[PDB]
Amino acid sequence: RVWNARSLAEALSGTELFSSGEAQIELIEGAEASLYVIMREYGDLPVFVAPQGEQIIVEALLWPESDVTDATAFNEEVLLSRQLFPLSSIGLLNLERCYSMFGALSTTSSLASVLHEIETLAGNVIRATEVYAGYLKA
Amino acid sequence: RVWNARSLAEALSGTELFSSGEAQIELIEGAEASLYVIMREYGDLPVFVAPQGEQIIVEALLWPESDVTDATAFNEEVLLSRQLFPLSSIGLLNLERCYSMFGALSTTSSLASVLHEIETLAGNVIRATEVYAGYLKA
Repeated sequence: RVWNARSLAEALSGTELFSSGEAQIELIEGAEASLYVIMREYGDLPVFVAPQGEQIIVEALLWPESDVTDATAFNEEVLLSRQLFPLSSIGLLNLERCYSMFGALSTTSSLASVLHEIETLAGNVIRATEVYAGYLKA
Repeated sequence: RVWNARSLAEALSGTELFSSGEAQIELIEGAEASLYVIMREYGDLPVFVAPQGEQIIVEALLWPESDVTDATAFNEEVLLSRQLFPLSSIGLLNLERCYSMFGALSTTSSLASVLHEIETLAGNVIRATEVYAGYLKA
């Protein structure tokens, strides 16, 4: 009737991307489980997958705020270039502050939609470093 | 086999929100059509709905960049508060620069998902003025 970390992890495990080992599930058992996806073909990029009532959040880390030469100019450029990355947008997090790439989809989206979002966010993260490299230090 | 402005406008027209007059379709005929949704219950807030290959874009205007007291501080706050608005994120556009609220969903999403995104984005726009008012001039 709606996704939870456990049910979503099971569904994802049965897809080709995971059955083939190109990605793997890391479900953290606890009070309420936390789902992580490791994109093996993106250098083991970990992706956080969390249902949250009004949306399913899919998030990955970009680079620390310290790696940005001009945070002021980069912030404005981020808001001007939403078009650059389909289905996901860049954010700022706290622990040192880090730039993230998050996607959001309906709490009742299909498995294919959730899968597509994860795959797209991973590709977007690599694309961010490729299209924003000029703003980085080294 | 995938949404276009015309087919999406037809589907939306048959939903309760539009059959009741609480929202209405404004499809601009031309070379390739452009779809707009007027949220009558949000002060006739116009919403742009456009399919674009890798995503369906849903966008509305927030306020001109001139209405923001400290664009530098507001930009950083926007990136820190993604959680504030589910399913949509804030951006910057050009004609004078204006702050926008855009949502993105799969090119094959269900009508209910597209409808939910539009409704949520409208509510988010009102919420943005309510939660960010301190950053505005008057």
